[PDB]
Amino acid sequence: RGEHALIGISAGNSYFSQKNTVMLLQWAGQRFERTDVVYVDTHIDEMLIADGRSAQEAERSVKRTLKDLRRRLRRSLESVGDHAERFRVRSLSELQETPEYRAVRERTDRAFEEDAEFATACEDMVRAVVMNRPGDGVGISAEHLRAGLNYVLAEAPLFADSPGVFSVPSSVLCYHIDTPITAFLSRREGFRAAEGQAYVVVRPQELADAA
Repeated sequence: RGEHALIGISAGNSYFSQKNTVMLLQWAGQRFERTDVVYVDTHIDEMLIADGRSAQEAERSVKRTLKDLRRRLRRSLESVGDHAERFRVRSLSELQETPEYRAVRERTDRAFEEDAEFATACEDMVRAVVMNRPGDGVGISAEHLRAGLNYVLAEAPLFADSPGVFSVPSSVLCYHIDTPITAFLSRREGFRAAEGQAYVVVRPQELADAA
């Protein structure tokens, strides 16, 4: 009955096992006319470099991480299967090529420079991304924050304006608790995401509860 859902899958987010992916896909497949699945493949290497890996190590790591993500996502779509084409699944890097994304990104970039609330909110999200990053790093530096900012600004068109990114009248961003987007969503209040933009918390036991 709903118009559009977005399921964003970060290489970090350990919620996205095959089991959890399948249930979420099924849940969305039942509730939404269209669903985009976007896996975030961009800017990860910069964070590994912040942590102190060489460029070559970081590109090797990212490649591997993304291979694992894609294989698992392919397995998840198989497990739903006989209408997997019901989902449009793209990398963020592919999405970034589209005019739809670019037009929105113009707007979010500008908002970040020009709107104090939005910038603080993004920055809070940056800290959540950093503080929750893969691997054995503990300390933050200016380089982590820069990496995180690049990462978060790339995502921002999707969390600010999915209607415009995906060309739909309304879009529900599905998120899990304790993820970096929840740091953006909690930041102090009169700013508004695009009309039609919504954010729906998905709790695995409520999924299983409904299915």
